[PDB]
Amino acid sequence: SGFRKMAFPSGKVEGCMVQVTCGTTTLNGLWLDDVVYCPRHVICTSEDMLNPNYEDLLIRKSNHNFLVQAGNVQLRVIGHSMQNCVLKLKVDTANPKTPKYKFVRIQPGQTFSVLACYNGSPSGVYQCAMRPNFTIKGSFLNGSCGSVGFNIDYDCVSFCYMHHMELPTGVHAGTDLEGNFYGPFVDRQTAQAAGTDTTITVNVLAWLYAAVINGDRWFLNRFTTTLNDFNLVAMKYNYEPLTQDHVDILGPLSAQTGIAVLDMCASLKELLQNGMNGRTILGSALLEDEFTPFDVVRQCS
Amino acid sequence: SGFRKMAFPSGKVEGCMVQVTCGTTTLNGLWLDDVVYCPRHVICTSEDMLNPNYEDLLIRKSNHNFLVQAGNVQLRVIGHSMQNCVLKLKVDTANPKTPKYKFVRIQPGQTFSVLACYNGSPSGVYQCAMRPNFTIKGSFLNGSCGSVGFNIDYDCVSFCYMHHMELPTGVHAGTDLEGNFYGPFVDRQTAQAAGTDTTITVNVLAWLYAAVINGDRWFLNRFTTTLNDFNLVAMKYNYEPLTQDHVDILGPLSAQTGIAVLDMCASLKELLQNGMNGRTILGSALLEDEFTPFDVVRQCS
Ligand SMILES: C[C@H](O)C(=O)Nc1cc(Cl)cc(Cl)c1
Ligand SMILES: C[C@H](O)C(=O)Nc1cc(Cl)cc(Cl)c1
Ligand code: NA
Ligand code: NA
Repeated sequence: SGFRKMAFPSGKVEGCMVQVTCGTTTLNGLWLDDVVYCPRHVICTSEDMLNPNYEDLLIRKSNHNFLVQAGNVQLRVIGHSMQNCVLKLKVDTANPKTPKYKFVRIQPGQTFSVLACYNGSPSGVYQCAMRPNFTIKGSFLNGSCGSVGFNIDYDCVSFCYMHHMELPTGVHAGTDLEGNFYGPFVDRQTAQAAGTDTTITVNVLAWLYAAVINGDRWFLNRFTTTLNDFNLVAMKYNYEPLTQDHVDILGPLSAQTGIAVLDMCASLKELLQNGMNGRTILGSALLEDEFTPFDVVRQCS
Repeated sequence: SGFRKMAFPSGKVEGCMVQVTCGTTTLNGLWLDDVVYCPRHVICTSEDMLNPNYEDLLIRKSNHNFLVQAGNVQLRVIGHSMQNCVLKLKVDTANPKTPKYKFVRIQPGQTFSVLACYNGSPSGVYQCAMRPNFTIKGSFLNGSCGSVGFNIDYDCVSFCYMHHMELPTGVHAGTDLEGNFYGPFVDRQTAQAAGTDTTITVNVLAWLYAAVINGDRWFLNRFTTTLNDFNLVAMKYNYEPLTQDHVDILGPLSAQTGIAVLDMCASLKELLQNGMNGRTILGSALLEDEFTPFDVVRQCS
């Protein structure tokens, strides 16, 4: 029993974290095979950040301008190239701890573990979701750029996020491991603000199914709803629209509990209307939206 | 910025989990050098659990009765003994990934990371606190026994917990790595229950400091109080007494924010008496007590 925000075991990722230094800037790189992946703003000064010309800054760099340190060992950089907003440094040594891995770009609402690191050494691991506004609500201090997010389904690490920056509202923006930002952000010091955040409706529903599975039914009711009537109510609470895709994804959890999806949607509608009236659901006094249907199935009975 | 429930990187502990089977019971073991540590109830059958005589049940066992699996490799048991409620299995192979480590016993209110495992395979990591009633609010399913809790100090893994059982309220109970239970529990199938719990006051105050560091300040006020006055309030709301030692531990946070501990106690007093009036603190509608002062400091530096 119990239900916890659970991250993936981070060991396979720890073995890939290295330190990248350019001039006075130091941040984290991801060492996979003979390539080290890191944010390209490692090559900027603060004066460069307002309008950086990355091709121009990079063409002035030699391989020996990049210091890559893996634990105690210096790695020798033998090549470098830029792909979108990540720098790819070729090193002379393949990472002997390289796991089975792949790069995956994820959709808003998906969750992943974050291995926060500073100076190439891991600091902690925690669970995150990609918000509908393409930010993440993480915990990053200065020096954490290059920290990566990942899932480990079976023995393959699927890398899905690398950290680049904090927006003024305290949320965080990054790229996939091909260097493409999530959302409309740029590796540039401009007036860019995240769109208004919404609640991941499908995840709240999965987490309500999780509450039933662990034996709590107090929030159900005798009512149902059409899909469109549910969405008309949910947008009024800044909930994300629920699509037929989301209805399909919830099917297995519906069958395990015996509660049809739209009946669970009626219960969520009443929770939004009533609040919780002093009770809790899986130990939380708010409706939790950072557990996916997949996450619930992995953790629950 | 940001504040998340954060676990230690679990790699150093992942390399120590093995599968241990005795008959039809299979659970997890902790493999350090040439000894595997696991709960002693692995040797019991279902009817044995009703009233086990572990000394007699172990005399009837011999080395070959213990199948130990380090991934795909079989470890050969060359000896077996008991320390309190954990079974120590001598093996023929020293673990080559044995990290620097200590066995420590933690105090109620202290936090640690749990690496949940099933069949010797790590499946997830999360952060836990030893509750004042000596239980932990974990997330475990059948087969998780032998999962370990740990802190990492510098390079050293401090093992503090081994999972043994779940209680009827869905919370969890276990031993230290020397086999001594946390709390008044026994490794036997009998009627056991968690006692009434209390809130860890020093941890709530630390979390309130974490909220101020992250720009959440609406609960601060002009007032101060005394240890004696506040502890009267603390007793009323089922909060642990705040001691002079707790005020000292909160020293580093009281300076960084320029907010005296008794100054902050006035804020918590008001939150306890009046509630939160629809607002949240670090995204929570209840007062979080599973962050120690150190947890706050380490994450905010
Ligand atoms: C939110 C603001 O626009 C910002 O944080 N910009 C920035 C982006 C990168 Cl990728 C690196 C640095 Cl140092 C600053
Ligand atoms: C709460 C109940 O008394 C219980 O969970 N008893 C138990 C203890 C251990 Cl250590 C192992 C098993 Cl299988 C059952
Ligand atoms: Na490193
Ligand atoms: Na005050």
